[PDB]
Amino acid sequence: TAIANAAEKKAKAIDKIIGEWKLKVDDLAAELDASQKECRNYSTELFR
Amino acid sequence: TAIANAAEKKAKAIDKIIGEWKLKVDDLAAELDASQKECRNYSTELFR
Repeated sequence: TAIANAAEKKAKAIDKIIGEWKLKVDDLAAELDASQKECRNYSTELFR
Repeated sequence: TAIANAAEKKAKAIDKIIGEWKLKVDDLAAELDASQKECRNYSTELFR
């Protein structure tokens, strides 16, 4: 029983921290394809 | 011994599933600043 009470108290705590890094990946995805646009939009000019 | 082995099977999962993010941010961070670096080094050559 003691391993179970040691489990769920740190378990059911840590899911609330999980939701932040779900958002942070959803955050830092946006700067990627921004730069991926900001990359090729310059090369399509600089080659031109 | 049902619940105790059932608890850790969830508990060991979220122990690694945050690590499945805690590479993914640092992978995307190492991808971004590397990809933004070539994004700038073009953009100098537009100017000159």
